[PDB]
Amino acid sequence: GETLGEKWKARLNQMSALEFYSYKKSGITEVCREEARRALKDGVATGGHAVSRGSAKLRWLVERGYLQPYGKVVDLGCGRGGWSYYAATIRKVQEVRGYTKGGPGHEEPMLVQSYGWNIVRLKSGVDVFHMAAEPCDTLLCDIGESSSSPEVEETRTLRVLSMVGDWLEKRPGAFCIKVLCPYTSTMMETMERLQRRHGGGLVRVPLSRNSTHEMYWVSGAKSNIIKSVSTTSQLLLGRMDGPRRPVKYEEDVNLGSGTRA
Ligand SMILES: C[S@@+](CC[C@H](N)C(=O)[O-])C[C@H]1O[C@@H](n2cnc3c(N)ncnc32)[C@H](O)[C@@H]1O
Repeated sequence: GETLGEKWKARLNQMSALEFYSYKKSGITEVCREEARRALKDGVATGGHAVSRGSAKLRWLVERGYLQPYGKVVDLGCGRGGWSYYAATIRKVQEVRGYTKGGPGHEEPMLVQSYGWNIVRLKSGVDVFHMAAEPCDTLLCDIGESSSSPEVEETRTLRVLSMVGDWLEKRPGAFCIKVLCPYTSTMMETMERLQRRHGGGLVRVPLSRNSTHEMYWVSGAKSNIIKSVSTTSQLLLGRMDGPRRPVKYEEDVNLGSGTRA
């Protein structure tokens, strides 16, 4: 039958514009980047500003031990490079290689001089679905385009997991993989089978908007799949019910500046 997340998705799609706008950010955490945007647009590269919202996302996981990056970091779907630049500041990290689609209507890699920028190399014009897996120590992937269709979201997620599968054959010790749609029955079953092989678990990052059920498959988690997904689904459902809570604003990550080693 219908899962809680599938219930959540249907209710989400049935919302008026007003109810949706009121819900999307109710009680969530958010980093304010109006300062970062301005400096970056002005061409400031040494201010320690993150290139995107994603640095704070990855930081939330790493700070809590859900992820311990090290060695060669591969960042699939790196966009502007928020995850790559953050990882560059982590001690045991020696190399960062990001790959992203780029092109019209898609984020291009950004060049800044935040701490450890010298071990970072970002590559645009790359379809990771066409890229052969390589050796890596830490595997990051943040691919998963949202959609109103639960069918599309499900299919898109399982295609990413199929693609990530080949990279996981190389046994990275650490990983962080975005799972756009983890709430269907098939998806929970799939993740369980992936867990008993590769380990890790699903984690909800509070910086995510309420309008998405995205969770992150991280090597440092050890929780039950169904229980973790169900808990998140209930939270998102609960927030649809009143009251509208304000956004918990935090200050964005600062990544310092200068070269490493
Ligand atoms: C949600 S963004 C995450 C960016 C990054 N995590 C950050 O902190 O800035 C995902 C990125 O993956 C890229 N992407 C989506 N599909 C891709 C594909 N098939 N191959 C390469 N990149 C892809 C998109 O262009 C998008 O910029």
